[PDB]
Amino acid sequence: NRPNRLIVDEAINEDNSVVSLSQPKMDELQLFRGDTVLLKGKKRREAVCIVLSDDTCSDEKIRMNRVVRNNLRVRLGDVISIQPCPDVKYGKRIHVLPIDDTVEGITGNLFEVYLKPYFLEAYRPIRKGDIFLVRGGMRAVEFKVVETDPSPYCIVAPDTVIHCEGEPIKREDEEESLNEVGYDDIGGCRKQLAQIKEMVELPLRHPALFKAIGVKPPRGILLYGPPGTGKTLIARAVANETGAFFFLINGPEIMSKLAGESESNLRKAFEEAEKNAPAIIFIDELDAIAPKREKTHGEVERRIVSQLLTLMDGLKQRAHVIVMAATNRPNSIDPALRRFGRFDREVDIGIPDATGRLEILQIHTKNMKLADDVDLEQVANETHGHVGADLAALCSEAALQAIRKKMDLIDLEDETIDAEVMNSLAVTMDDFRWALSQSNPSALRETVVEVPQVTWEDIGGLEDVKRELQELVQYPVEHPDKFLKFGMTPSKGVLFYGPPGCGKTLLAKAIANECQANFISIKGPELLTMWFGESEANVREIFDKARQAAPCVLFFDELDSIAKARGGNIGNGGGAADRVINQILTEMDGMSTKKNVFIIGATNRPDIIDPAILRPGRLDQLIYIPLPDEKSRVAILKANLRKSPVAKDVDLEFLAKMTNGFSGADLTEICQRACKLAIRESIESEIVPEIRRDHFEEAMRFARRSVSDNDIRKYEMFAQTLQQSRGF
Amino acid sequence: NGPEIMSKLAGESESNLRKAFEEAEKNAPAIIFIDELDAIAPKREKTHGEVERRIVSQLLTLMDGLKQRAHVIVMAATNRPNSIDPALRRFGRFDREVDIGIPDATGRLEILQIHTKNMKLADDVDLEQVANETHGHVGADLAALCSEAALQAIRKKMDLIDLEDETIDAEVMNSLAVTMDDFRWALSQSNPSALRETVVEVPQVTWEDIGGLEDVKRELQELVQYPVEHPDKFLKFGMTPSKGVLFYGPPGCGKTLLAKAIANECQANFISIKGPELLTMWFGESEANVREIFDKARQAAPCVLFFDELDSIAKARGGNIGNGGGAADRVINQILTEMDGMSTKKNVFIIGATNRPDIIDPAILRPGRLDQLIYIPLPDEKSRVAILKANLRKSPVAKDVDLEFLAKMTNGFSGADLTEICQRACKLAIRESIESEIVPEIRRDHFEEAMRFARRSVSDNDIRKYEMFAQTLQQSRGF
Ligand SMILES: Nc1ncnc2c1ncn2[C@@H]1O[C@H](COP(=O)(O)OP(=O)(O)OP(O)(O)=S)[C@@H](O)[C@H]1O
Ligand SMILES: Nc1ncnc2c1ncn2[C@@H]1O[C@H](COP(=O)(O)OP(=O)(O)OP(O)(O)=S)[C@@H](O)[C@H]1O
Ligand SMILES: Nc1ncnc2c1ncn2[C@@H]1O[C@H](COP(=O)(O)OP(=O)(O)OP(O)(O)=S)[C@@H](O)[C@H]1O
Ligand SMILES: [Mg+2]
Ligand SMILES: [Mg+2]
Ligand SMILES: [Mg+2]
Repeated sequence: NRPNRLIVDEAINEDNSVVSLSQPKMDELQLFRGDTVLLKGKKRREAVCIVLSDDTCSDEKIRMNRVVRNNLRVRLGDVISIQPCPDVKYGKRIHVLPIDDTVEGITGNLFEVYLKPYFLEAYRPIRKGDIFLVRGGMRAVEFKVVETDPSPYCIVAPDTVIHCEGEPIKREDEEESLNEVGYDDIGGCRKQLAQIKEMVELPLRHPALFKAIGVKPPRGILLYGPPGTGKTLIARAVANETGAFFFLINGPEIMSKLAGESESNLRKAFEEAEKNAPAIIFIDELDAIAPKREKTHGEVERRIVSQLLTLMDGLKQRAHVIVMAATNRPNSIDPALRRFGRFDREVDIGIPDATGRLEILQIHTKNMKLADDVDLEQVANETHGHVGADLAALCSEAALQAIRKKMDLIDLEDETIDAEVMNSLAVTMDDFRWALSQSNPSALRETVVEVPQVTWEDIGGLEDVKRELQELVQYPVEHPDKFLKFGMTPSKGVLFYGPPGCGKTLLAKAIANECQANFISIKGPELLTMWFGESEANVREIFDKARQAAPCVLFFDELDSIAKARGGNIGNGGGAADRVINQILTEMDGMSTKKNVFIIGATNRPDIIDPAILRPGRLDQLIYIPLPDEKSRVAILKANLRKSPVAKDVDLEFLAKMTNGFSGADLTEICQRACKLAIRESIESEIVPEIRRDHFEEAMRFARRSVSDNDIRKYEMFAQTLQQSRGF
Repeated sequence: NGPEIMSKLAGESESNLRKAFEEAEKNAPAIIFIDELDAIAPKREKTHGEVERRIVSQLLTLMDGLKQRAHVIVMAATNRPNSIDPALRRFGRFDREVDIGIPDATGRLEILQIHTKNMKLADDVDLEQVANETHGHVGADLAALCSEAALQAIRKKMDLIDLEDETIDAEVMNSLAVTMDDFRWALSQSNPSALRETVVEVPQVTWEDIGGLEDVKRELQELVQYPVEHPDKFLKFGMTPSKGVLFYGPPGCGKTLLAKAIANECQANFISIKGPELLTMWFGESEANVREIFDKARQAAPCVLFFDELDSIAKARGGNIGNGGGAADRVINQILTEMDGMSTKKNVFIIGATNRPDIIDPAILRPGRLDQLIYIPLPDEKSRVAILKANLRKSPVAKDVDLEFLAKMTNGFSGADLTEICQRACKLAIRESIESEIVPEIRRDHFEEAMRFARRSVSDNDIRKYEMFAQTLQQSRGF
């Protein structure tokens, strides 16, 4: 019915007004690639734009830029009306004006810096009263045409003239300031944003329908994660991207008040939220006001917690009020809040990965002007423990370093500097390198949940175990139909055992990568150092974090360190299977099979592994990784020498047949030593850039075997008899 | 409401409690419900403000001043019963305690029906399957799951059908139906709250899931079913039934399955406490949780309390000798105390299982604690056929598969080993199907290939040692 209603969501083209459609859509509306289109919105106002031909987006969804959502007064998920007008329209005179909210502190002719390299070679349309934003001069200005030839009858053409005024127009309250945070201002959290949208937009955008349908809304969203991960940013963006009244409660600000006055503040907050339409209450830093009532001193604090619980419980569905809260210490929150009816939805705003932090870097540098040598992808790769706040600080420091080299070379001593020199200020990759040099990552200690970068190509040989890992991991998650047809429940666990340096860690990471599943690595020393504080909840938290990351692989590396805590099965006579390992067994037994969490254990001490690991249902797929044979050694050398300029005379299979008892680590050490000899040769010759046959000969001269023949025999013995182990 | 009372100022919450009790006494037979009792009445030893202690004392005074003539019944709800001040749980204040435990599969199916009765479900919706697939869910979790499935159904109908009307009519609401895929999606995104909680239920495994072991099945029937089904014979002959059984033998021979199956046949509640669970609850030095296990078994009578993987417990300090000190410590002494402190007339039966009879501490084996020593050996040739048949019930096995051929080709294999063989053959069949897609019957060739890599999980020396302990384990104690 009425094939002209289009559903609106956030766009993917990071530019000015360019709408994107789906495969049935350009055929249904018979519109071409570079077509001028007219968009019709609510409140009797219009927008003219350019279509973008997209097919692999969805079945029916248009993609709308935040620049032109405000031109139509339409928000996310709203319905829009469209009308193709494939007529070329050229404007003669456009009377254009800035706004005195984003142009303060900037003087001169802002057109030669903003509107010149934004108009030409674009051919974009302009309508009456359109607020379009141009980024430049390490800042962003939204801009307003106020007078021109009849609307729209305007696209960007060279015959369109420009004129400087210097008189910005005041911003009325009818339109929303684009400088405010939106969904385009968050990077690295799209799954979490998707969950937040699914929980929030329907109750708020459609309150009457939701109330009439009589179903429970999620009213207890609790955002949590490490500090500086965008929790406040996400909450304020969700507030802005919906037409919901937003009341903010600050933990410290509430607790700074006198006794009996903070309770009044909470009551007034909830009363105002109930009064003012669908609304969002955001309690930032919830742990400030609501710590655990068992661990707290003053009775005023306990009254605060009880008052918050009462207000949460007295929140009815008829109120159409959604309460979000943010805390970076979710375990310090009083448990009564995290129950049903108060805070039942929990969203983990985790540390961004490499792609996510690259997106954050782009979001923070979009206003900045970067030199051509700036590789934001490289910066994202080189930043590991950084969070969104860390990346914003890094970008700010790089910008300030660039300024420091331009405030002295160019005397910027003028009181209010113009943009004619601000564009000349550019941030080089060296500035980013310097900023990265002086930067303290906050989330270094945090566990990493990401898809690892290592592929099968980084692993030499081991084809059989690659196939077995594929069958054990990929097939249950890719073809559940076969498993349910044949009735067999997939095994949830694999134990890697064998001599050291044979690729046990690489195999787990690579099988994580091929499935494109999240990977969590918990090393034995990490467990033994978290447990020394007698914190039984952190090992539980590891399995919890793996649960929300499904499909995920939970890899316990270096189990030998765990099994060597008290020596082993005998050890001092008492069992080294204690502390964490019993809790690990309990967590393995307490996780459902239908969950896509796969557990992999690795150890190079199969003698002292406790039998309870090997029980069916915990880790019963015993995979033995042996020393590489002659062909696997060639493969390992090829994999390790991918990044090095190896000379053509190097005979890799000669090295493979000259190394017999060497592991993958030993061959990597040989390659590293030969590369280091090449580096030394280059250094000496400076006072050639190809690692040669002679370097490998010299490295092989000092090459050493890290696995004994007795060790090989014992590993082969355990390779045959480790299923027995348990029992005696 | 606990928090609502505690949110008031000092001296005003006491007034609220007094007014509540006065109104209840005034208005006929009445019920006072104190929701979240732990909010207002924590342990007076562990509390800070004197206002809170006055609140607790006022509640105690009001409970004690409640006369029979008042016809007032006070109910209270708490999810932390052990945090309640002990003075409240005594006679005259709160003497009746009801444990609203986690629902089982049938109960959670009933909850799903109660929450979906208003909803319109498609014909593919199998609420029984959803109940089976939800384990740690409680009634609130199931209500949330149903609500999320309904909202997922709406999301696929608010866009396909423009429901943009302000007040939608029912002529299209009926057209909105919740499919089994919506329930599957909701179950995919759902966090069960009671995953860590102990499960008290009748297990699903029957005798048909166990191959062979007919003699131990009969012995378990005599030990468990007869005392609870025919007490008259036992009182006629004057013998008190033994309250305990210890399962010992090589690993993977069905010790867990036997306990669960004997629980199922009696239709009795089953509680499984594994050794690692005990060793991880005890690391917090919580001596009350192991007591709580026996308590929970007491209200679940007739119940079977199964302690699985006692080898892990006995390996905490190595064993009887171990490091020289005794590995019988921590939980095991409290387990012995709890076993000795439970009345015989209670229908709680205790079963222990271990595959390390060498390091089991003798105090377990004392008459009155676990004196029925049942040895589960490796399956023999016919029991292997039975085990293979039991494991292949759910798989489409081809007719050419010779099960007794596999049984006679496997000699030292346990039930776990045969299950591993079946799983490997099934996985080869899955691989064949995957390859052929780019037939739906596990064949003789698959079993041949699986048997090619089949492995024996019990050594001949282990078999000899288990046979030695099968004959001499009653001795054990003494030296
Ligand atoms: N994911 C992100 N995407 C973009 N910018 C981000 C992101 N995370 C943080 N930032 C930036 O870093 C700033 C840090 O503020 P927030 O992360 O919102 O504070 P927070 O997340 O509540 O952490 P707290 O308050 O210290 S516990 C934000 O204002 C953004 O400028
Ligand atoms: N099959 C292999 N192919 C390529 N490189 C390998 C291989 N095996 C080992 N290496 C190298 O040796 C390093 C150690 O590999 P790991 O996966 O950690 O092996 P491991 O079995 O965990 O033994 P350790 O204790 O980690 S040295 C890798 O980072 C590689 O540089
Ligand atoms: N008699 C049997 N009949 C059928 N399946 C069996 C039998 N014995 C063992 N199995 C299989 O092996 C698995 C383990 O059985 P359990 O009852 O756990 O034996 P167990 O003596 O407790 O030894 P573990 O330590 O649990 S492997 C079961 O889940 C079945 O798949
Ligand atoms: Mg914040
Ligand atoms: Mg490693
Ligand atoms: Mg078992």
